[PDB]
Amino acid sequence: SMCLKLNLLDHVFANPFMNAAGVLCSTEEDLRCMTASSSGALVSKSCTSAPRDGNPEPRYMAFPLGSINSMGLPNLGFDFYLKYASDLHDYSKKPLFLSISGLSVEENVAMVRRLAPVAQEKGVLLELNLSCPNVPGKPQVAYDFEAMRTYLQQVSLAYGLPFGVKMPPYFDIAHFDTAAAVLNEFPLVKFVTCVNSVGNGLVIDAESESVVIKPKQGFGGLGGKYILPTALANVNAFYRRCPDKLVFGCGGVYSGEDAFLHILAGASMVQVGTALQEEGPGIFTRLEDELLEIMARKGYRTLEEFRGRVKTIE
Amino acid sequence: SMCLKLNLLDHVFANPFMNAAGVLCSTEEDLRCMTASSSGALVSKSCTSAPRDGNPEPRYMAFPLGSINSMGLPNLGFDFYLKYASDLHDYSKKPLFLSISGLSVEENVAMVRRLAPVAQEKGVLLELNLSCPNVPGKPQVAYDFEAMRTYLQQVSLAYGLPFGVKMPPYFDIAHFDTAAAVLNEFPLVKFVTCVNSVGNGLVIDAESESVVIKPKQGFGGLGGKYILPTALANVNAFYRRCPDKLVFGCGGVYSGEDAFLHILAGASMVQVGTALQEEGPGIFTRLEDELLEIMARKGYRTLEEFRGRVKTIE
Ligand SMILES: Cc1cc2nc3c(=O)[nH]c(=O)nc-3n(C[C@H](O)[C@H](O)[C@H](O)COP(=O)(O)O)c2cc1C
Ligand SMILES: Cc1cc2nc3c(=O)[nH]c(=O)nc-3n(C[C@H](O)[C@H](O)[C@H](O)COP(=O)(O)O)c2cc1C
Ligand SMILES: O=C(O)c1ccc2cc(CCCCc3c(C(=O)O)[nH]c(=O)[nH]c3=O)ccc2c1
Ligand SMILES: O=C(O)c1ccc2cc(CCCCc3c(C(=O)O)[nH]c(=O)[nH]c3=O)ccc2c1
Ligand SMILES: C[As](C)(=O)[O-]
Ligand SMILES: C[As](C)(=O)[O-]
Ligand SMILES: C[As](C)(=O)[O-]
Ligand SMILES: C[As](C)(=O)[O-]
Repeated sequence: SMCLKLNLLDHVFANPFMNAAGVLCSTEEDLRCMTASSSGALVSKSCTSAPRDGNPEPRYMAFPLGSINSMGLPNLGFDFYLKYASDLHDYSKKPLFLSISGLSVEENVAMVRRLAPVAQEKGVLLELNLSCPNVPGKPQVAYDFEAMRTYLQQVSLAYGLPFGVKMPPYFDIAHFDTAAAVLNEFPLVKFVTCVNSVGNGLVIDAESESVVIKPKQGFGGLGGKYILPTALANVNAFYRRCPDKLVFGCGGVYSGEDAFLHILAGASMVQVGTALQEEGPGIFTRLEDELLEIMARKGYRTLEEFRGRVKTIE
Repeated sequence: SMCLKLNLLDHVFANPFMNAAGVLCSTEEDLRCMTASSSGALVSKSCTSAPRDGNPEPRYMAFPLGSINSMGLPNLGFDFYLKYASDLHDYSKKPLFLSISGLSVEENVAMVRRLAPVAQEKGVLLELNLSCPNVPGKPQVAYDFEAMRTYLQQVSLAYGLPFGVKMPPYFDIAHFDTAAAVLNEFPLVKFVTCVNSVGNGLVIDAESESVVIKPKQGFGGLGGKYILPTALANVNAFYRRCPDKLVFGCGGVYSGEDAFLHILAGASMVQVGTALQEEGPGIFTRLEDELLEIMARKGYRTLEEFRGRVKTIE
């Protein structure tokens, strides 16, 4: 109660909230809007070496229970986000994370080598997106554990500084164990963000008998209400398996209560995607007020009092 | 004159609706209740060779958006379900499916060897559950493609008659492609039921700060509203990839509209889990009336006029 400020990764944050990568963070306008908001931090749109237009529209739709997207990695290119980080962002306002999602390991290594001096000079933080396009005959990198171990080996070497990793959801305990073990081989991986969208859902409109996004025959990643228990499970699974890392929660946050659950499950930062897309950046003042109210009601004065303290039965 | 009738797998169904395995189907009382209902078919609780008590309670909980469970395969044992199939079920009322979920390939083989003559004589239909664990610390069988191929080879050889398979959801296009390719190696796999519960979610209660089920530190499979776009994607993905098989839809059905979406995605039968657990078997008359109303509004007279006809954009 009182104030939500916290310290992590050799930075100070006013509160644990931030946007999820890809939401309100693609253009200079969007990054300035996130900076002006009451969020504790912001993350940039995942970038590639070159600018991309992304997929044809419609490519995002939202509904009462959440959203579906197949954006196709539309972004202004790494040079722009790096310039934002190195010249434009006002670090006095809040910390900045830069998300990178190159289409190959080599692309990622090349970007991280460029980011490193800006990281050292300005304190921009790297979130490596371990989600991928479809390559027939090949699953996304975080779903291929030896591939994942390679990327991280090369990035760690190339980058040489503390970073984090944006994960897709897993649905199987053995996968939790294997994925966490991979991540725990890398001491430079200081945070784990759980989760990216639940992959390849399909929303159909009954009146028109049609899928609602154009790309990929309507198939796209799900966010929002649909995915909150999945997200909670991933946050908690990695919190338990990676005691020497931070876990950032992402998925299904619409209220301070939802944020409270993510923090109980183990989240240090709490990222907001769908709900921010649909409500706008005003959501951050609401979420902070709601979280402080729940804390006050419960007698909690700090996040640390309850982070990771979800109770099990017997 | 509109009609919900189907004729598949050598059987006639009054309508496409049935329970999802595990819901209202464990005991003789359950089975007789499902038989008495308006459903077009029923499926028994997934069985093992020996009776099982399942996991400690609480092991199922439901909420406005769906359910979580870790039941632990509680069942009366194979001999009970076989007896029900052989001696007790009134086939004049509707078709019966028997679900099996042995804990090893050998257990499944033993069961289907003994089921075969009753399948031939009485027409009971086998649904093989491929979300069984096999070796603990390995993923569930359907998430291990080699194990899945082995189970299907062995069961095909032992059983020798058309059967179907119950699949977990997949979230990666590469997995849809691999999984369907595996299935398409087995000509006796005549139907594919998509989907089982979305694995290892975690529901947390904010007031008590506690998980809501006891087993597995609160981790369990998700059903209900959470999972409908995941279910639809899997139904459509297998419908497109397995043109010589039927697809049965399961997941997130609460209304005739939800059923209509399943059917547009490619579903033949439509199974009802969570919603049936919550509402009871009266749900089947409501689903039939609701589906018929949508069909009337659109001018459709039979299910075939729209099964699989979901539209894509462009
Ligand atoms: C429109 C849109 C674009 C996104 N783009 C990215 C991205 O560039 N990088 C990434 O890591 N995740 C991206 N995501 C995933 C979100 O960061 C987040 O993991 C997901 O939407 C789940 O959170 P939610 O339930 O709050 O929406 C995107 C999501 C949306 C809805
Ligand atoms: C209480 C409970 C028990 C279940 N037991 C089984 C089972 O024995 N075999 C099986 O194939 N699926 C089982 N399932 C999964 C359901 O058949 C179904 O695939 C899942 O609940 C998703 O459908 P829904 O959204 O309608 O709940 C069970 C589900 C619940 C809720
Ligand atoms: O040609 C296509 O249809 C297509 C479709 C999807 C593609 C996806 C990628 C990787 C997406 C990474 C960024 C991202 C996005 C996104 O930008 O679509 N959405 C999301 O929910 N999570 C993310 O991490 C990269 C290329 C893609 C290409
Ligand atoms: O006692 C054990 O060591 C033990 C052994 C094997 C176990 C196997 C399972 C698999 C559950 C299959 C049935 C099933 C269930 C279930 O009965 O829990 N729930 C669900 O959502 N889908 C299903 O398909 C679940 C729990 C199991 C526990
Ligand atoms: C707020 As926008 C269209 O740049 O994500
Ligand atoms: C157990 As207390 C003082 O947070 O209600
Ligand atoms: C209706 As029951 C407890 O046998 O699933
Ligand atoms: C024409 As067909 C339903 O047998 O693929």
